[PDB]
Amino acid sequence: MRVTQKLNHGWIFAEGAADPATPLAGETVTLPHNAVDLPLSYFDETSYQRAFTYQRVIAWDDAWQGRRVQLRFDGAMADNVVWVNGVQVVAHPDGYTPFVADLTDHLRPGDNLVTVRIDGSENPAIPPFGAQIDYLTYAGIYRDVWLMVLPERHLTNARILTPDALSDAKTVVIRPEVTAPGPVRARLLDGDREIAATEGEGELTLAGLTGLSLWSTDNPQLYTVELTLPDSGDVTTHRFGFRTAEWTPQGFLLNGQPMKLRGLNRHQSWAHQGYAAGRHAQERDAEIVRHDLCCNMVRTSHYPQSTWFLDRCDEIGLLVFEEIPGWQHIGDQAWQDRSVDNVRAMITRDWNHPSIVIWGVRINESPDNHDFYVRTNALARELDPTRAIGGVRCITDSEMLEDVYTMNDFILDESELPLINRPRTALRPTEEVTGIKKPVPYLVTEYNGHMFPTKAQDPELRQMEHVIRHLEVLNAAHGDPAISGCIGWCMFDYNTHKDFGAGDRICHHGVMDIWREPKFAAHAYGSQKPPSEGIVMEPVTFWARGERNIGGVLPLIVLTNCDEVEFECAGVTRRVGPDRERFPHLPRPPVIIDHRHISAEELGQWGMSWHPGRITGWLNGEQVALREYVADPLPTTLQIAPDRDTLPADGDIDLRVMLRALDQVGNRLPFLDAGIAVTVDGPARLIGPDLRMLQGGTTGMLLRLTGDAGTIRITARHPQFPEAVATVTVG
Amino acid sequence: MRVTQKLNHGWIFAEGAADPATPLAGETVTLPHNAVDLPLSYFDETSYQRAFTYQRVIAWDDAWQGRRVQLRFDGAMADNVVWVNGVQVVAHPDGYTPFVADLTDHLRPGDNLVTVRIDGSENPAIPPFGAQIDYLTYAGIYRDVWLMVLPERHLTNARILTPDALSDAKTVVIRPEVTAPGPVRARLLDGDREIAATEGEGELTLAGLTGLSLWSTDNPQLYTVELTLPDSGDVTTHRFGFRTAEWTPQGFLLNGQPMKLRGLNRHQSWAHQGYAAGRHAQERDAEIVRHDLCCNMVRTSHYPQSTWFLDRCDEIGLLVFEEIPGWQHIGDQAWQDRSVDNVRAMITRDWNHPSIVIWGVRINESPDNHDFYVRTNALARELDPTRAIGGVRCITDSEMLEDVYTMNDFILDESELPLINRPRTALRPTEEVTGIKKPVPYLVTEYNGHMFPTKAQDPELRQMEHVIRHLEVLNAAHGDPAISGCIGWCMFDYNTHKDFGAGDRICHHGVMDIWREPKFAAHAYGSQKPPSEGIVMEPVTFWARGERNIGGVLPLIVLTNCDEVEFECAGVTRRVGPDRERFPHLPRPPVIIDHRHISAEELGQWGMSWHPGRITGWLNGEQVALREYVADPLPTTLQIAPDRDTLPADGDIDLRVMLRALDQVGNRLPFLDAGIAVTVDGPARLIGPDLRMLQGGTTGMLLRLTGDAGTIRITARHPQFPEAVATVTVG
Repeated sequence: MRVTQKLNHGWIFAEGAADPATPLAGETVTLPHNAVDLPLSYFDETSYQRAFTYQRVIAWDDAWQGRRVQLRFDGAMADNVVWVNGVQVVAHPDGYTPFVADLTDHLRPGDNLVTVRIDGSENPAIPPFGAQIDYLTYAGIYRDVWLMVLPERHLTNARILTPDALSDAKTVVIRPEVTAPGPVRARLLDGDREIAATEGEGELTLAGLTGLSLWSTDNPQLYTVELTLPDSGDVTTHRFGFRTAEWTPQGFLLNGQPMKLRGLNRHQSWAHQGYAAGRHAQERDAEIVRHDLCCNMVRTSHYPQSTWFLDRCDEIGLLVFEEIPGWQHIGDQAWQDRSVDNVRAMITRDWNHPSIVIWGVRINESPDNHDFYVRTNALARELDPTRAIGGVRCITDSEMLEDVYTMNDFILDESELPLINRPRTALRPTEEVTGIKKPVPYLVTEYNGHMFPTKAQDPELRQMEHVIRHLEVLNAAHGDPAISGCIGWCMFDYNTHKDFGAGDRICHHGVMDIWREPKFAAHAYGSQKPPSEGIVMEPVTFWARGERNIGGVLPLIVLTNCDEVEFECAGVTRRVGPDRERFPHLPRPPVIIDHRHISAEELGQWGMSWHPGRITGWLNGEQVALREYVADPLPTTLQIAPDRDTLPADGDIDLRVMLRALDQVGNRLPFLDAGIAVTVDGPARLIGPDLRMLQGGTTGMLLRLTGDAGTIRITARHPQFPEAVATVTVG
Repeated sequence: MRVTQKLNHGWIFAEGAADPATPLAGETVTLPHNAVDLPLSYFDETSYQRAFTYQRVIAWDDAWQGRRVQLRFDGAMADNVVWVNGVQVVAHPDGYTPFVADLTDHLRPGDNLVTVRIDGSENPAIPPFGAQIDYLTYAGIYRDVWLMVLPERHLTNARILTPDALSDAKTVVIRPEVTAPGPVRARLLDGDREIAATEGEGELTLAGLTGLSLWSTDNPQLYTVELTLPDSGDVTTHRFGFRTAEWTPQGFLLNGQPMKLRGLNRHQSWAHQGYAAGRHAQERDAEIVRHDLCCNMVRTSHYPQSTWFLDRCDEIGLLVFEEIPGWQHIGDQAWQDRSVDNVRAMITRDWNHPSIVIWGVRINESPDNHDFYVRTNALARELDPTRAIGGVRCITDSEMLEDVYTMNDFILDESELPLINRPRTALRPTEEVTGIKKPVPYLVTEYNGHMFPTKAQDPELRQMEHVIRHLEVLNAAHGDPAISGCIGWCMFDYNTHKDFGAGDRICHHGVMDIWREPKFAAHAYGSQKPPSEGIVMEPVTFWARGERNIGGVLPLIVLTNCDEVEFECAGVTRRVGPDRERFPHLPRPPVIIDHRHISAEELGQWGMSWHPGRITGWLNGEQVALREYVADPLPTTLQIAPDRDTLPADGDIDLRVMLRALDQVGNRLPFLDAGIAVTVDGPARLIGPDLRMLQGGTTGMLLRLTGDAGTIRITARHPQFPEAVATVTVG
């Protein structure tokens, strides 16, 4: 019988490279941990590019007698090396992938020193390093660490295969990985109900399984396989689901039904704390892509991400594209060996996730490299023949060793350039890009991003064009039968190197800001929701007379899953439907109100007084949404909106809390350049500065819980607002 | 002998309409004073629209026996009624013109109580109120007050005329204005040196004056006429200059010489404090228009402004266009009666200023109104035959009662509107605008503004366009001989009503921010100076890789008076001349570095790293300007730049201090959203909040001197910057 327990609490952290065998002097920390907390903007991204040292005292326990004692590290950036009483026991250069330190043969009857040395240097021998990167990797032991006490003969892994999953009688085939020969018993479980069982050395089959359900994006049905070694007592469980995912030239199909893919790329970074955000924060990103942004797919730009994120995609029905750590650069032979190791470590950890339906085996936006990618493609196919292979490029006529030509197409809008005769084009035709006459599976894996940076507080007009651009691409993808779908660049604004973004160490490419608060472009994606799952209706306006050139709010884009939208202003009521002429292939084309529906004269257009407005959403002639705008917004409410009011007593939790400066009818004050002064008491600490800058009228913060019970109290203050307080009960 | 003391110290201010006879509880204030200080943005502009009360206690003095004792109010907003010991002595509704309380007959020994009641209400009977106004009027006794002790026979005004001013033997004609007939003596002075003298019962003439100099924009030579009543002892001085300013259909002639006019509109408001800013600040405004922006004309948008401002223009060679209070709205017969009185008050106050070369006698941008405008036209030409009459409109075919058709032409850029055929045009031709066959003097008095709002921190591509549009209109005005010149909307970002602006109570129309710190566009104006007056070279860029769509910084606009600019980055070195083809008519066309000079293909050599750059300005073969840009800007210097290092102990001074967030090569961090914690120590209070929010990487503040001597010590703090300290010695 094994015992696993999270061992994040009680580490000691210090700058530099300390003697592994002596007690370390430094601060007590709770993992996940980021070595150097950064400002939001305009910082020296090399500040973390240096060595750090962590240490854990682990008392010997007599209940471990004759058992293996291991530490699993779920991830650390980077160049990791681990010592146990001064003796080195593993070293693992990669920053995105797990590694195990077997302590067993080096433990002594009292306290034991486990020392971990890391370095965040951009070491050219460790992918993705070697040159430029349009993201930051930070540093720290930014993922969980687990103390595992195992019987000698124990499970290290298992693979669950679902041959012929679309059948009324299903089959589960399981291939355990064990440390020595002997029986393995399996139980198929539906939560707590035992479906079937089998015992055997070798491959274990359960067949003739009736009444089970398919995993899909709508019904995320999961089952568990419990594995037991009857001789050693060991037990492990692996969730999977039953599902099929085929990339055919006619399109992507899920469980045999066609599905047009609609996704965003998502980094694993946050402001200030880098990658060191725990289970709860990881799970929240998944939920936001899936629900708020109503995507059926996410891409792990540009590395293996957290098991918590992937588990959460399993539990809520979000398809995943996961790739090896990369950003354009291909190092030497040895570098490529490590990239090939990365492929193995990515797929062996993640092969049971029904959410994962495609592997990225090229370095993102690399040039071609025949002998390198022959290797990555071969290895992926051997380790997992059940999923398609992709690998992201931004060039035409690329050598297609993989199953899907996964392409970043940035043609929108090149026609701005000076000697470009070609008209504004949202997406290229597949034959042009691939160079292959024969139809091949094809997925656009990024678009927009750097082609159209749009900051949270940028002008209404610019944000309109940003909205339009996500809409155009999504529409061209839904309209081209040869395009399996499209994945926008990108979910949120992210910190980058001095070589990218706006000089501020930020790429303003998100449809959401860096706190994952929507900008207007977000509801382009969210508005594709079916109405049964929620009404979305967001006008693309701040409702100010002279924000825009000339004045007025026409043309007004309304992002919505309503069948028609009503406009009331200045005694004019006008009902308008979704703009199908313009976005004919969108599931939920937006409503655009303009000169065709209302004239200048009607609204006293540029006849001096600014009026309030009301915008109502209609579904089958029934009013389902209402958005008011006042002519005269004034600071009315400083809203503190934590993602939860209640939390357990758990020091892994990073609680997101948004601050929004709101007028008399609850709209944000977009151009209020201001610091919200924040204090936090209770069992949690504020991450980042004490003063929070509004951008586009909102900003956000994460509060890392300490793990004690108590009440968190959040005070936010600004001289134009009433003092605002919020509490979250913990434990 | 008169005595005149400035009486701004020791007033009592209170909210509400108190009993005038009784002693007032309230706070002690030193005028200029603003009744309700406002936040920067998003505030209730109705909050000053109510009654307030001011009280001064005045000791009777035995030295005042026989004489008149008067208070001169230079301006107060609004609906002013003054009481002495409870008896009303004067009512003056207008908020921009002086008024006199004669206290003589209602004094008593000991303390006398002078009470002023004001009301900030937009009273529809008092111009410019009645409807919408794209500016705020605030409230308070926002200009100087003067205690005057005067012989019963005393001067009240005087008109200096300079007939035949271009002659070598010049002529000064004086028309004193006195309480009763009698002798008046006149000395003409150059500073302290007497030129001539004369005496008479009527109009006084000083003729055959040789060796004197004309007032121009290049040589603002002023003279003084001292008047003495020899019987009563009264003395007054009046400052003037010799210049001719003729408005012909061929254009504007100053001193017989052509001058294309290049100007900006300028308001008298500051953030927080409204209009209540003293002499130093009024002067600083004129200085920035004339030197920093190299304008030759300023228009007083939209009301008579401070004598300190006009006086300063007389001293620095800045032409003035001044008009009566107004914004679009024309009220009823009684309202028009007041606007006629307003014409008189302005012209009889200002008729000796050589800086003022045209009067605006229409309500800014009103419809025509024959009866009203016949009256203002006639009264003005009757008070002042010497200057041309203008009257700002924004309609074509307006009834021209005035000498100059003063047009706000917002044709740029209407092609934006969906139902407009007509191609993008900078200015309309004059005959299309006047509807008059024959040629008439014509001046563009506004352009751009609300047609293209641009905030300080708006995207680089947006500031480029902002720059361009200011250039196209300047270029167009310079190029058309039927256009005497143009004045831009506007010098700085100004607070406004709910009806206007971006929702935030700001119209982002300035070529400078509300602190009069320049945006990129300011350099369109500033670069027009001859380089003998200072080198300008301002590239329109933040030099970030991914700020613009796609990336990079071409096309690069460099605003300069250099004859060549050199660009240098990563092995690309190019010297480029001014784009005379695009801007044939500008005195200093900018350099534009685009695809003609550097190619797209060439830029690929840069590779994927972002590279520092170096822009150099060249004049007759010599390097006369350098601007560097780093690739990795970092917080280096939190610069505190006061306007002056030393100052007299003068309680009227509002000192402007700028705050700039600077990188290693001294460039602003344009997208650093931060609050700068400010501490002002010593003989001066900080106006507005003590946490100053950067916008475009700069912000500003005004410090009101107490009037004690000593050292102003300014500390500016931010966690990313080293602490900064500036000192200003006050004595």
